[PDB]
Amino acid sequence: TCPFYKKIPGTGFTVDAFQYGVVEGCTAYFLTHFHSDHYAGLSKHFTFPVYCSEITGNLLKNKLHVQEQYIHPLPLDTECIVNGVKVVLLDANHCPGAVMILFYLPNGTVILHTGDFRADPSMERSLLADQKVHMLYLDTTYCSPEYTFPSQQEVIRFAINTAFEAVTLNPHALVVCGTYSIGKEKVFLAIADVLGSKVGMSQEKYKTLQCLNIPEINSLITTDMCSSLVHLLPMMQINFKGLQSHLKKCGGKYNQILAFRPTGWTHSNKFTRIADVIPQTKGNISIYGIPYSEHSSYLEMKRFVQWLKPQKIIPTVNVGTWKSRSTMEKYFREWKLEAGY
Ligand SMILES: CCc1ccc(C(=O)NCc2cnn(C)c2)s1
Ligand code: NI
Repeated sequence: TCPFYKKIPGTGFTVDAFQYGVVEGCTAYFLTHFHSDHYAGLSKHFTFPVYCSEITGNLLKNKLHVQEQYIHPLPLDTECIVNGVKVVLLDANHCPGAVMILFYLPNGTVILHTGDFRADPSMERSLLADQKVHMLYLDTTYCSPEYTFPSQQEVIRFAINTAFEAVTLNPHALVVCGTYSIGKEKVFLAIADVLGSKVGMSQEKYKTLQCLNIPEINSLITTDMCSSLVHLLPMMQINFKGLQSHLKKCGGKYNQILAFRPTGWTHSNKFTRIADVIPQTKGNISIYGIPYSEHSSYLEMKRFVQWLKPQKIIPTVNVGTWKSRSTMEKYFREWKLEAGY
């Protein structure tokens, strides 16, 4: 059963609704981005039209093996007609190929679905500035004031400086970065750049990165592990056991590992500043957890919503508990009363 918050009223459209079988009345299935909770249910045997970005479409074709005839890529920032309804895709500032969708209903209603997003003031000068939005389907992942984290720029600065210092002190140190999905590519690309190395990785991850339209990508990544001093591994292997085991496989080339685990928010953020972050260490292995977020902080979310002034908000995350729903509704009312809409 498809839940109400994945349906677009007055249309034959659903958003990120691939795990409910054939949805009654659905003429087009939109996919905001290539993350498993959102594409859950898509496969090579899917036979309905899928609307998405060019990058998302590359991944559907190459990773999930969806047939080309059912993939409908749309350009960003461009008015398009889909089954008689005007739509626009906007960059979501999430992972590569992630979009927000503007729907212009035949009756005059305007709906924005953010997908997953990290709100930014640059969105206030997109095609959103042009008109009123009546309903907002909002990524509420971190909709509570305790959720603070630094900018992506500050986090990258910390990681670059940390890696460069360690490897300059010890040329036989290896840097390892964890991953379990697309997104957060800047972490490992920025580190490899400062160290004058390509990033080494599995054939499967290399394949995924080749779908993302990153400029000069052939210059930045490789499957030849031996030529590389920045390696990518599955997030599950970023622990003392997993990393000891990996060091053994490198054949006495290295005698130290420095590893990074990009997480979302962690309770550590309430106490410590990014400058003061320290690793967990065991012998010749150190592990840094760094708060690189691709979702809005509470303050970023509040600013976007108070700017947009929607008439109704429909949360799409943390909808499963009454306590969550009650908390989110209280903040929406606070924001409205403070700003005056
Ligand atoms: C509470 C959230 C809303 C959903 C749609 C709204 C709206 O007013 N749309 C324009 C419009 C005017 N007349 N008709 C029929 C639609 S308000
Ligand atoms: Ni996501």
